[PDB]
Amino acid sequence: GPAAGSRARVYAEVNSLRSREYWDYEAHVPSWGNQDGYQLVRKLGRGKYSEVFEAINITNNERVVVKILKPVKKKKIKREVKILENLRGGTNIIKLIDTVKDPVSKTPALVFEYINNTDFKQLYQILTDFDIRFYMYELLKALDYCHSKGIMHRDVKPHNVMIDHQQKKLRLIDWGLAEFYHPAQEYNVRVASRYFKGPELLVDYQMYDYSLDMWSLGCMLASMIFRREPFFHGQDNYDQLVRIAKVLGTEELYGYLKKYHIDLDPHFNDILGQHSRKRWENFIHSENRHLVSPEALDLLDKLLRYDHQQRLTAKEAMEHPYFYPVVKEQSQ
Ligand SMILES: O=C(O)c1ccc(-c2oc3c(Cl)cc(Cl)cc3c(=O)c2O)cc1
Ligand SMILES: [Cl-]
Repeated sequence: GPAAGSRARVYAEVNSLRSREYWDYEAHVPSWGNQDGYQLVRKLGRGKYSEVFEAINITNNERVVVKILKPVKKKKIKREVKILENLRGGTNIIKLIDTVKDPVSKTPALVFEYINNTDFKQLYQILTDFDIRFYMYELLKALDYCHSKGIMHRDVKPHNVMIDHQQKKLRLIDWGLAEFYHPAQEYNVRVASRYFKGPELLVDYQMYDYSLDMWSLGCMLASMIFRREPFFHGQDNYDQLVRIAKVLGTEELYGYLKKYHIDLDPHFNDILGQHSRKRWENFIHSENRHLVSPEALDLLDKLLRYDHQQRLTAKEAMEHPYFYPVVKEQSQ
């Protein structure tokens, strides 16, 4: 028969308890300012397709960033704008400053606060053990906030995490794939980026929830402490599940598919093979031994689980002993 149902363990019904206007993004009507108010200064690298520029707000001469919206459905523009406005002021969420259009092209664009980011590739090579705990904790604050606001990010990855390393400031960006969580709703599995896709996406299980972002977060933790980046390096969506199964084990994969009555694409049986669940200690060697603590492995083991419902929530993750060194006492 069909796949078994599933529900988020936390924040499941929060959107139904809010006004419909909160989550009914198709009824949202943005106000499009004049993009001429922001003089572009330099282009900022965001892939071969997305066009993002640093600019100056000539009204107050403040640094901003302008993201020209790729030709996509207006429905998806409204979704991203509504989600950004619902999340504005949240901890470590990128602040949407303005929604503008170019007077000539009429192309919609988003204006964000500027953060003096350093690209993760060079940053990951110099992060200390404390840096990893600190920035993972700051990222967890953003994920717990947006989940508590009934929103899945669905594209968590190092490229979408701006870090001002000198100011110790972090922002979660790129909410163009984010969605509102509603219990029993089936979602598109063609989300996130290959290396950070959870097993539910790869096996085409559509009734997923906030725990998808927690798998992606676990992949980032694994690449930071083990220094293998990305940690699961699939050549495509099919091979990506094999890379996961070579670590978590194939028998545990089949146990997950049986629990939720998930039909496996038979092509996976051509490439999966049989693999035991590996101990996380097997990935330690001289180049990463200084970053792989007992609590780091215990947290990673509780994040990188096939069963999305058994993964730690963002809040449970924040309460894990791994973050004890960075849990600050209440101010004032
Ligand atoms: O799509 C989005 O939601 C989105 C949001 C923000 C940014 C964004 O990128 C930056 C980059 Cl790539 C480099 C630098 Cl040096 C600074 C910034 C920055 O300040 C900034 O806000 C990019 C995309
Ligand atoms: Cl606005």
